[PDB]
Amino acid sequence: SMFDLTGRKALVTGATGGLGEAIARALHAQGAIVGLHGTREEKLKELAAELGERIFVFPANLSDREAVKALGQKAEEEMGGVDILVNNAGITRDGLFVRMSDEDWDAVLTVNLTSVFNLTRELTHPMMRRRNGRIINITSIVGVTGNPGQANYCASKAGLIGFSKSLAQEIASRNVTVNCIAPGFIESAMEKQKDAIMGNIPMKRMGVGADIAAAVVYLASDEAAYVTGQTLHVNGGMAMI
Amino acid sequence: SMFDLTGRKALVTGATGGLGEAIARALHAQGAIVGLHGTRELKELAAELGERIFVFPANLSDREAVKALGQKAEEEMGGVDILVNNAGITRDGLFVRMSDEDWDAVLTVNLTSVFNLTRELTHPMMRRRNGRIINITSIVGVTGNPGQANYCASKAGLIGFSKSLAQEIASRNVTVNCIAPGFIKDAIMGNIPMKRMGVGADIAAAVVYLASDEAAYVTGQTLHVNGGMAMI
Amino acid sequence: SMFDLTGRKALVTGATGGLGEAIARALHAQGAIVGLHGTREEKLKELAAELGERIFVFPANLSDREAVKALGQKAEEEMGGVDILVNNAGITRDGLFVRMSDEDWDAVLTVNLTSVFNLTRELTHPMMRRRNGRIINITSIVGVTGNPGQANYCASKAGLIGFSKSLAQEIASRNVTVNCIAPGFIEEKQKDAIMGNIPMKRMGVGADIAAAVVYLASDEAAYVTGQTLHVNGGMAMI
Amino acid sequence: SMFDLTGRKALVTGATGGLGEAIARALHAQGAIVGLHGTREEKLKELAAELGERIFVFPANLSDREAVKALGQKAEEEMGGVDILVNNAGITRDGLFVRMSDEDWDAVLTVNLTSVFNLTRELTHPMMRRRNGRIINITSIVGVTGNPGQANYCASKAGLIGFSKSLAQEIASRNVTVNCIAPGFEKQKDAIMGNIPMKRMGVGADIAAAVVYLASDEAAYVTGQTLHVNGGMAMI
Repeated sequence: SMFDLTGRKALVTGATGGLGEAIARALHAQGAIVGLHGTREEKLKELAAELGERIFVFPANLSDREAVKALGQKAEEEMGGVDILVNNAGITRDGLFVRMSDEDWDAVLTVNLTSVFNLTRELTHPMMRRRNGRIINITSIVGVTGNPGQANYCASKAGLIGFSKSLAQEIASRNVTVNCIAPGFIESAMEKQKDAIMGNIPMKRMGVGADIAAAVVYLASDEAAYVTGQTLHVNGGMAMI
Repeated sequence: SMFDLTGRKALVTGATGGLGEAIARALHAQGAIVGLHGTRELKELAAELGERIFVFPANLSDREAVKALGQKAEEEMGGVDILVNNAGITRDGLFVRMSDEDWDAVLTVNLTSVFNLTRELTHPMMRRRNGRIINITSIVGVTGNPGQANYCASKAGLIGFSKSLAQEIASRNVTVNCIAPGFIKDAIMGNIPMKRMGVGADIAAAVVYLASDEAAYVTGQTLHVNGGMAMI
Repeated sequence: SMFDLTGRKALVTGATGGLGEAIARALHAQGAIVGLHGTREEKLKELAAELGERIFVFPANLSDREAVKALGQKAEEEMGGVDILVNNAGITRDGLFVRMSDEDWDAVLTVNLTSVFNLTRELTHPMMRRRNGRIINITSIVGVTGNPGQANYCASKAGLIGFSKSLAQEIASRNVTVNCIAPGFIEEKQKDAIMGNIPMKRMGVGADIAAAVVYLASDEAAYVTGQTLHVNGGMAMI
Repeated sequence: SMFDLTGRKALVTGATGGLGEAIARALHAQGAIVGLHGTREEKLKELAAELGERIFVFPANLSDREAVKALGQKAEEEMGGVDILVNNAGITRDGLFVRMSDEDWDAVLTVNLTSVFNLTRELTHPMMRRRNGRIINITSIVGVTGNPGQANYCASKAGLIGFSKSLAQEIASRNVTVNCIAPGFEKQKDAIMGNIPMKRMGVGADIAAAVVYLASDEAAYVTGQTLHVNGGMAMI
């Protein structure tokens, strides 16, 4: 049946977060074997035990290049081949540019971009070897439009898209796809503040985690074998590309 | 269970060949009741899929026939939930040599019949608080392409039209979204990183995605399904 | 000097309107011979008389295909060949889609999209033979973003970008570029909702568009084709 | 004369390479006081000696965070306020993704992106205080289209646009614009060619004019954009 993912192996980073949890759940529901990454192991084994079978758990700190490298090799080995890498984990250090410290720029780049670079590198050669794979990168509406307060975040998320494009071209012949999803504003750790944003969402409501989760399922499906290099916007029409 | 359209009523224009037919098949496979538009007897496709099918011939060049088309499908299906604007033509050739007819014609089908048909179905979808409009544009609407000044206009305008309508009817839970097929000769293969032509099923799948309840929060967008030929 | 336009011949459509006159003045001041299109010929003469030397007057109703063809021909012959075409005139028939008329769609389509086609068709061949030319199309922010109550306008301004892209690819080799400019909002509940979305917090003036025309029309922009220049206060960032 | 820059103070990074030089020339021919950054000092003093006066020379190693900051401080002080910053210098560490080392990523991001962060952070506040500024970032078509062999570069160049959009939104009301130019541009040099409608390579002056346009008073209503100068290779 359509969009089936039975037997497919997925690794989802930031899998205890709002979106990562939701994505993990959806992959599982479609029959995937799901590896869940997180910073805290306790929160992870908790999502595990709740989903039942076909779950692996991989704690690691994404700041830490060497743990990211290990995260890759672990997943690939325990899972017996990762078919689906979802790069969802990502941090913020918001503030005005003219007050923005090196440490706030660095941390965001090294997490949102370079840990994506190293994890993806651990898993792409294997995927290519197998002639099958999906690399799905959670960017943000903000990487396309820009946003005040987030010079670092927007850079990291626009860059994520252009990394995605370059890789996609390079590995398309080997039946491995790479695509981005761009969430608008989604219910999470987050009234005037809120009203200003809602006035630009034509659909006049916030997003939910299922909205991103289902876009992941779509892109990871066989049926999406011919989509690579693209950015799928999920945002109630907040920005229309 | 995921991406289930059982009981939802969909109209696909240009359902007789190529993408329309593949789109219609996937809609059918997912439970939808599928109204089949085409220019010519179509009765064959109807007979292949059997149950949950309607047949609506019309000439899309005839604004009157497009109005009736929409009034008829709305009426006989008990309300269209999914409109797929698929049908479209080309009158290719260099800009210098391009007839007023070749311009007029392409715009009349690819743009204005879409204006008209959609206008027929939008209010009813609004009043039901539910609706999908999915428009098949083209890679060439975004990239431009020689020999196709008229086509590219129509396809580019199709996107533009969709965004604006997307903003108006969002609060009534009707989405509107484009799908940009790629190519669907080794000059063409050269520029496709995936080194294959697309097939109908690749576009039909994207239709189902966008048409699904799970895409309620997607609107105003263009989904490129193109082997990586142009990356936006 | 740079961005010098002396010796060049321009036709500007809707030259009497806000963007058109600004566009005309800036081309003129940069040395160009400008042909002013409009519908109300008496408004053309007023502009001419103010501007003096290096001016032609070409009244024409752009809703009239025949007149659009004749307009091209007359500008081509009388000006001694047109070097720069600025497709600027364009109408609105605003309103909610579900209320929109057959005539409300077709009239925007035929002015904003097909008269551009015919006019441009009239002058490209000449520019191709001379192996030098500039087609410059005034699109709009909303053609890229979309905007409610403007499904017809948005279709026409997105299509015009698509129009330009295809044409740009055809004639690039014969040194005629074709580009679009996308103005944002240009010169009290409606107003300041718009203003709330412009980070620069001011409206745009005709001179902001006029400068982008001069930039694209210049020899210095020979390697620019098929593009869209946004001049919008940072309202939309492409 | 339209697009006059007389008295405006500009700082150009990578001013010895092809693009940087043409940019420097065009700013200086349009009346601007131009400070020339470059890795190699010999070529700077050469180019500085060639153009009249209204030239300052500041060598710096952009891989060195502290030298980046010192470049900014020195250009702000020695020219008594920079008006126009052209972030042009960038590097490549090309190679297939699957063989790309930690350093080939790291070196590409530190220069093309994070040294741009620093430099720009050194000068924007001063610009905002003076109610006037131009930030002009040289990105690349590849940042938009993507390109095999250039995963690191594509990331940095894409990142560069995103950063520009964000900073542009923050400071627009202060009359400082921030914009990107995207240039396009063995003999499978002929494969690139066929894909260019204009059937021609980019030269420096094509990019140099786009900079003068964006640096002008006339481009004051333009902020947060990417100007493609690529002969139709990609049409956005």
